[PDB]
Amino acid sequence: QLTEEQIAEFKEAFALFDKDGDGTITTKELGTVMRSLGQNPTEAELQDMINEVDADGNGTIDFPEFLSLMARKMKEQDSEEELIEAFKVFDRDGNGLISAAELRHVMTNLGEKLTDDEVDEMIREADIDGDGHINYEEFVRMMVS
Ligand SMILES: [Ca+2]
Ligand SMILES: [Ca+2]
Ligand SMILES: [Ca+2]
Ligand SMILES: [Ca+2]
Ligand SMILES: [Ca+2]
Repeated sequence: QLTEEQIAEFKEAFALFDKDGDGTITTKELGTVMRSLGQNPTEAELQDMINEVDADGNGTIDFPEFLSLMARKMKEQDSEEELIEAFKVFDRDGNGLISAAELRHVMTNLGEKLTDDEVDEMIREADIDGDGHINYEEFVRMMVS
């Protein structure tokens, strides 16, 4: 599951939030960290964040709860990573929109020599805002479906 070095790294991350070293992260402590990073959530917002991680409902996050998170977040991060990178490759000019011309060039590079009407159908299927291009959200929604 985890090496001793992985555990030590995630103990150091936990310690950032567990200000007082009691083995738990409270809403106040999460707020202190958030504030240090430029965001000033309310108590209600902090409670929602704790509730999302607090598997036993005792009101605080312990080390085991924080390991189970962080392994959920990191996997989400690695998926994300990928869809991203792909996307930036299809988006040949980097403007945040995959055009029909871009999609055609990268499909040819993937071995598929497509017509304009084939690529336009691919975009129409995925296009939500109707601009005839694919943005990242459209791209993700179509990949994960
Ligand atoms: Ca604490
Ligand atoms: Ca707020
Ligand atoms: Ca708990
Ligand atoms: Ca583009
Ligand atoms: Ca679009």
